[PDB]
Amino acid sequence: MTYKLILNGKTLKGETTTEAVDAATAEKVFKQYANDNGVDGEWTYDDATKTFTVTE
Repeated sequence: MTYKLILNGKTLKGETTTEAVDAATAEKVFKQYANDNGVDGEWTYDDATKTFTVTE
């Protein structure tokens, strides 16, 4: 299934998508991806829209 991530960094703003067998895998992929971009904040997930949102 396709999961979408919205990035609301103070200076980093963007969005991206990825394929994952379930949301549990999305947490590891987006979390590592966000870490590689130096993004840390509160993580929220919407099962209805399968969209992960992180706010710094």
